[PDB]
This record gives sequence, structure tokens and C-alpha cells, in this order.
Amino acid sequence: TLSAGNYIIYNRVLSPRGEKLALTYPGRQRTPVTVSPLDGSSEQAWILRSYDSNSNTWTISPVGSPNSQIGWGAGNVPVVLPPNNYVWTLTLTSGGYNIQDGKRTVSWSLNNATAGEEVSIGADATFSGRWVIEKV
Amino acid sequence: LSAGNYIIYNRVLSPRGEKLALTYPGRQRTPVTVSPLDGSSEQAWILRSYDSNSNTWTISPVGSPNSQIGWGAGNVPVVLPPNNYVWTLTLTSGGYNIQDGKRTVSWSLNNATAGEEVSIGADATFSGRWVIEKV
Ligand SMILES: CC(=O)N[C@@H]1[C@@H](O[C@@H]2O[C@@H](C)[C@@H](O)[C@@H](O)[C@@H]2O)[C@H](O[C@@H]2O[C@H](CO)[C@H](O)[C@H](O[C@]3(C(=O)O)C[C@H](O)[C@@H](NC(C)=O)[C@H]([C@H](O)[C@H](O)CO)O3)[C@H]2O)[C@@H](CO)O[C@H]1O
Repeated sequence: TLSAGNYIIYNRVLSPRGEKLALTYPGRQRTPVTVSPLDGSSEQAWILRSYDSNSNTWTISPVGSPNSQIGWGAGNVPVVLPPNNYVWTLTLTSGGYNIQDGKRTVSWSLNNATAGEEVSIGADATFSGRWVIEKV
Repeated sequence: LSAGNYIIYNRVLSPRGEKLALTYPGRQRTPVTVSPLDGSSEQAWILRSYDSNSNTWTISPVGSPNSQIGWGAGNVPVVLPPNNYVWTLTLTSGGYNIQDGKRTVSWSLNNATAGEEVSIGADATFSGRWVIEKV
């Protein structure tokens, strides 16, 4: 069962060249969060903190800006923001992690699963709507 | 793509994040599956150009290098005594589409799990695309 700590978060769907596509901090706030080939950089490392354990909700912070939190951006993409109790449900399904809002109305997915793609917040897509979360 | 020895794995990882590589089941006439990439000879395949004008290739396990992957009953691939069984290997912007010679069906995975049989049929988003790497 997931515990609080530092993680990489990558998609079940590889890039066309076979690279694991890891959730990537874009270096500043209010800017879409993307995926890029797994490379061990700090931009790919995220702090998961348990918010409401009874609802399975978590805050997600970049290791490089550990006080900020991933929130829900305009145009339905995640962006990093000053803290304000922005939380996500992290459900381990038989198909991997479903990353959803608190109310489980939307899921994070990738439209094409390519290097540099923005993460989409919306309908639960087969395969690209599932994630792998591994401890650093 | 040049002739030689390759691993062939799906774009869709297993639920735990493992690359799922085309795996020889150890004998002929039996469904070919995927399993986590592990470097075993059962995951190594010989690609030989057949008709470079139609982009077709034969695919043979290294553990029985004269046998060829053919189209099994129930729409799964199986390894067979040779008979010019060929597959079109088209590199798309989404990776390799592995199709019959007539380009009517594609190989894909239904759930993308360890030990799953490869399906021959409709082209599925993501699991119908493959990565082919020299080994
Ligand atoms: C624990 C708690 O209640 N936290 C509050 C936040 O909600 C938690 O985090 C979000 C990401 C979801 O997972 C929630 O289910 C969860 O409880 C809350 O964040 C706001 O949550 C609301 C829903 O309750 C909504 O998702 C907000 O996202 C949007 C929106 O869809 O309305 C997304 C838009 O891009 C954004 N547009 C802007 C900022 O221009 C809008 C916009 O803020 C509102 O429409 C106008 O107010 O929000 C999400 O931000 C947080 C702020 O409300 O409060 C926490 O207490």
C-alpha cells in the first residue's frame, strides 16, 4: 500500500521509441505539467503526502519546490501552484494507479503518450489513464 | 529496420511497469505470448526481409531459427514449419504496426498483462503498437 515519501510517476504507455514517460515539473508554477523520458532528474521526483487517509487523497509536490502542490489547471492540465490543499485520489486498480480528483469525476491520462506531452485531466483512457508509482 | 536479432515489445507496460516482450512458448503450433522483458532467448527473434517493396518480413525464434510466426486459428500468432509466413512491419509515428501481408489486421494486446496471448485483429490504440530493438 502506498506510503508518503518521494516517488517517480510514469505512464503505463511508453513513448513510440519505448521510453518510460515520467511526470515532469516544468521548472515554474502555473505551467502545464508534462511527461518526458525517464532520466533521473529532480524534475521527475515528487513528494507524496497523505492528506485525508480515509479518502485516499494525497498532495503531490515537486522535490525542487517542496511547498508547492499540483493543482487543476485551466484547459484541464495539471499545474503547480502555491499550496491550498489541492489533493488527488490515488487508487491502485488491477490496471495500475488511477489518478483522480477528490470526487473521482476525472482521471489523468495521456492523449498520444509522447515525449513532452501535457498530462490531460478528463475521461479515463484505456492504458494511458493508468500510472506506475515507484519509490525513489 | 535491417535483418538480425530483435526483441519485440509492446508500447503498453504491465500494471507493474514491465515491458512486455514477445515470447516463444517453447514449441510449434502454440500461441505466442508476452512476458516481462528478461533477456531470455525465448524473447529473441530473427527478422529476415522477404519483400522489401511491400515491407514484409519473416519472424523466427532464435530457439528454432527456421520456423516462422504464422497466423494461428482463433487469431493468435503461432510458430510453424516455414512456408513464407510474412508480416508487414510499418513504422508509424506511434511505433510499429505489425500486420498481415494484406494489411487487414494488426497484432495487439487486450489487457497488456504478463503471459497474455497476442491478438490478431483490429488495430488498438497503444497496445497495437510495438517497439523493435536490436539485441
Ligand atoms: C481538501 C480540499 O477540499 N481541498 C480544496 C481543493 O479541492 C481538492 O483538490 C482538487 C484538485 C480536487 O481533487 C478536489 O476534489 C479536492 O477536494 C480546491 O481545489 C478546487 O477543487 C474544485 C472542486 O471542489 C475544482 O476541482 C477546482 O478545479 C477547478 C475547477 O474545475 O473548478 C479547475 C480550473 O482550472 C480552475 N480555474 C481557475 C482557477 O481559473 C477552477 C477555479 O478555481 C474555480 O472554478 C473558481 O474558484 O478550479 C480546484 O481548484 C481548493 C480551491 O477551491 O480548495 C481546497 O480547499
